Amino acid sequence: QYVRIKNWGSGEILHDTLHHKATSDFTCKSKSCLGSIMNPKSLTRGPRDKPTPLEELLPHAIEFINQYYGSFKEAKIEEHLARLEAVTKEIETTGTYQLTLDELIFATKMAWRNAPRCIGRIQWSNLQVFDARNCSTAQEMFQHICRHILYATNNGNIRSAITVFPQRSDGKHDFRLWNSQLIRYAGYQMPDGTIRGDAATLEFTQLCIDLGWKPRYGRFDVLPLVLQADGQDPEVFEIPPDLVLEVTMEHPKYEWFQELGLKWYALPAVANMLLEVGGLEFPACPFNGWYMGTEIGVRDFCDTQRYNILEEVGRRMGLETHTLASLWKDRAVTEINVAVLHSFQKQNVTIMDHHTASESFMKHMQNEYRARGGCPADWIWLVPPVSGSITPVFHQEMLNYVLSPFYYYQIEPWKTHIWQ
Amino acid sequence: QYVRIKNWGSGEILHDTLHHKATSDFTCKSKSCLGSIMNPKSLTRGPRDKPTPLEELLPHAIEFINQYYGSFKEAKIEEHLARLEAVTKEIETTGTYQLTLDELIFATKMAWRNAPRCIGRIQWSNLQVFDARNCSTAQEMFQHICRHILYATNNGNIRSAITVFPQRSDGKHDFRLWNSQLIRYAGYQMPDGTIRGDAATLEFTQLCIDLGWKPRYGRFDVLPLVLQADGQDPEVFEIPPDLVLEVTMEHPKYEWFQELGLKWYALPAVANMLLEVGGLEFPACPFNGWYMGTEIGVRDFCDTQRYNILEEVGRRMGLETHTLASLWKDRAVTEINVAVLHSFQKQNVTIMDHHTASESFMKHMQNEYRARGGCPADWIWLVPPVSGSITPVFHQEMLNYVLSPFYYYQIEPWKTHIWQ
Ligand code: HEM
Ligand code: HEM
Ligand SMILES: C[C@H](O)[C@H](O)[C@H]1CNC2=NC(N)=NC(=O)C2=N1
Ligand SMILES: C[C@H](O)[C@H](O)[C@H]1CNC2=NC(N)=NC(=O)C2=N1
Ligand SMILES: N=C(NO)NCCC[C@H](N)C(=O)O
Ligand SMILES: N=C(NO)NCCC[C@H](N)C(=O)O
Ligand SMILES: [Zn+2]
Repeated sequence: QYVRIKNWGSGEILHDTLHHKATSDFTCKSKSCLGSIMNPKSLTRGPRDKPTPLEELLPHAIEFINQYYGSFKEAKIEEHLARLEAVTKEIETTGTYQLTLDELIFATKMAWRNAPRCIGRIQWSNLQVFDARNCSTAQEMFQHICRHILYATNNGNIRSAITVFPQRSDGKHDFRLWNSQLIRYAGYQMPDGTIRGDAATLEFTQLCIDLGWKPRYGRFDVLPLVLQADGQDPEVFEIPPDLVLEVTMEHPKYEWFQELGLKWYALPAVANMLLEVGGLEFPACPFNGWYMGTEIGVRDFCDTQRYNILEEVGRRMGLETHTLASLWKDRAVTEINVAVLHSFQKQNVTIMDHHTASESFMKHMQNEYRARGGCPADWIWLVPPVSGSITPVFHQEMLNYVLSPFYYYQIEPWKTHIWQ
Repeated sequence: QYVRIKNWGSGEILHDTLHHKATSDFTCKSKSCLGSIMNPKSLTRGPRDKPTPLEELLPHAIEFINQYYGSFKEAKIEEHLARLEAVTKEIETTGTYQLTLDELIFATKMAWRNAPRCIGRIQWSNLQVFDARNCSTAQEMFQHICRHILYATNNGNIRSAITVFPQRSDGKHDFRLWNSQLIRYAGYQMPDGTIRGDAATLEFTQLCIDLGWKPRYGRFDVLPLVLQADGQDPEVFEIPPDLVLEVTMEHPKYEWFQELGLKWYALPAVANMLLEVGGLEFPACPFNGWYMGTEIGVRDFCDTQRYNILEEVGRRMGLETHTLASLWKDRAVTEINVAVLHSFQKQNVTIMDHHTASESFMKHMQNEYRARGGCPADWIWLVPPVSGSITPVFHQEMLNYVLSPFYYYQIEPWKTHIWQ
């Protein structure tokens, strides 16, 4: 009937009905839970060689139209009926169909609403949609991407936005951004055995090199857009520095902090995901909301596989660096987080601390259960990388499932690409 | 064939073969992940009215004996064969069977090894086993429990231990400890609308009252053992104060910290779980290892549903208590954690910080994959309530599954008890 969910903090109880509408199989099995897996197939939508089977497309298309029309307060029945007819007619005449701008907007918001790994979902109804469904060249993609970066940025006062490129036709003409995110730093395997910049973008930095990119050998070298249009070989495009807004890090107390020469871009823009809606798939639809301090302060700066600044941030604080039990890492990371927050707040760049975000998400959950009887949620991703139980989301039991529309991962393009 | 697992910190990859031996269905479904659920049925072993069906018992029994005998370096084949025969003969003659002390020891260690929610598992081969399988009265249980508390405590130098009471016969003669843990503080719904002590033990404190316990109305009132033997009504037994070792909290800097009048018992002893092994079940088998600072500092002291000391610990630190973004909670909790650590370390009471534990568990995982091709792990429980990504376990993908022997939860006794 429904799954009983409890919040161990408030004692409140919710009943999940929404999970019943879940698509197909998920990450876990009958005798195992694999909720810990980063990139499971259930969260991935791969390549294709042929168009989508009509028998599969049609039902999916009708389901979406019924969802879309059952959305407004006083349902426009005559239009609802008319759209169902027009979409079917389009499918049997063209082998596919086009969404109305309105439906796209609904789709991108609902897919965001359906992102189980996003804590910012209370903002789901505030999203700018850029319709680049008529794009055809790499140069045009690059232009659309620039307009996105410029709009989203809004000179620090971040605005959530997404740009949709042409939907996958037969799978051999896919528009793809080879970048992880719109703005990302390079990583170099320097001569002295070390690694400069962002070690996460190592393999991709080389790819950019092999494609003729000019390695600036540094720590914060904004990588170039690697765009593939209409299935052609990817073209390298350098991002105009004027567009890339960064925030130099400075502690409100430790004046020695800026001597680290640390900064980070103000724009969190996922670039390699796929939007699935009503049987259609858009393999190129970069999007962004705003940052949560912990992503930068904790993950980007402190991960062993990323910048790895903990060792020296502890030293410069005078902490017992060679004694784990002293909890130095705990003291450092906290200061790096207030620095990140402080910095953004000083330079007027929108940001959100993990505590405030968790509280708003909790309110979002409540609004959601009351509204549609559920909220797909991935606890492992929703709970901040620090201050776990200090956060309200930690004490909230949740169900994780894939609905539709949805935002899927994709197989890295260089692994499946055709080199002509 | 096997599930591929990766550690995003080191880049290392492991192959899980162990999950194939998993018992039955787990928490999650085919289209949903419920790994976030605290007390799912898959982790619970309920009551019974009749003995265990022979057809079920026998295979389980044989599987365990084969596991046990396939354990020593140079297998004692003749004895292996002989035990298989003797156990079958015992099952068909008595309707059940008894484990040898050796098998019990192996069973309790393996079950611990199989606890997916325990980060301390590198210590799995160091465990004292108290055989109280011949116990028959509530008074005898109480005595055994006292000997356990005394041994485990060892005057601060904690030793892992478990005491096994009589196995479930027909299910109407169960030995059960109604307490959550051996040592636990009372919670009172005081006159002025507040709540004193440990709010988690509220409903149970009243139960103790209804049974004639003398409410001492305080904050750290060690609750009484509520023991049910041979299926009879539970008898109240007050724990001898001399046995209950506590640690008064004091910060190595903030001398005003002890003015809070804070302390906590040094003995983490789970009292209400059930041991399942070779088809048998022991519904009474309290156990303990040692504490991880975060359990006390973060959960016990800082949870909204527990002590809830954050508000004033922040105040006394001078932090911006009415501004979430200031990250005060982060600064406070860290100090409470070093206090807890410091205190235990000063009073010579064994304890472990979350960073050191995570590193040892990681080593345990490695030893385990190489040894038996896997390690059941619940990421959601294994990752500390603070410092998530600062910890190595956060970056380690893991599989969660139920093996055998195992430690199961049970339905709270007062909900199913027969009152004669
Ligand atoms: C309004 C501000 C928003 C905030 C603060 C926010 C915050 C976050 C955070 C903390 C994550 C985790 C990132 C990581 O750990 O790598 C995340 C993930 C995600 N967010 Fe949001 N988000 C916001 C807006 C959006 C928007 C506009 C969309 C899409 C329309 C979105 C889609 C997603 C998706 C699909 C993921 C998963 C990414 C992945 O799996 O790698 N978010 N978001
Ligand atoms: C040697 C020191 C040990 C340490 C530091 C350790 C630590 C921990 C921690 C942090 C938890 C989580 C507790 C909570 O969040 O409520 C836990 C859970 C658990 N541990 Fe260990 N442990 C140790 C020894 C043992 C032993 C001796 C056993 C059993 C023989 C054991 C069995 C378990 C089980 C089954 C759980 C799950 C409890 C539950 O689900 O509520 N541990 N342990
Ligand atoms: C192994 C484990 O799945 C990864 O380390 C996780 C855990 N949870 C996470 N949560 C979030 N928000 N981002 C992550 O990258 C992330 N990675
Ligand atoms: C809702 C969620 O399952 C609970 O808040 C969790 C999460 N992880 C946890 N981890 C540990 N170690 N102990 C817990 O009680 C705990 N509870
Ligand atoms: N807040 C968002 N989206 O709105 N984050 C998207 C992923 C960004 C990534 N975690 C980073 O730190 O770069
Ligand atoms: N470390 C252990 N076991 O060895 N903990 C068991 C649970 C104790 C519980 N988390 C508490 O803080 O009281
Ligand atoms: Zn699962």
